[PDB]
Amino acid sequence: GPLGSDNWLPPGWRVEDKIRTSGATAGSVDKYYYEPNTGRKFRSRTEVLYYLEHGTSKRGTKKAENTY
Repeated sequence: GPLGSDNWLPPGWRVEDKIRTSGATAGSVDKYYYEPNTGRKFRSRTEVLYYLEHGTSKRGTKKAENTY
């Protein structure tokens, strides 16, 4: 039966299996989440949860001006 890892992700959300690209500690497995709504993808559920919470990426800046 299904693992239930994406038991939270709806039909709209898609999950893809991706094996670790590392080598020293590689050998694991990490699934990704793709959102057809905006075509956004996530590597970990935590990232998806954060996006869903804000209801959008809302990516901005918070670094100092760093200008003379």
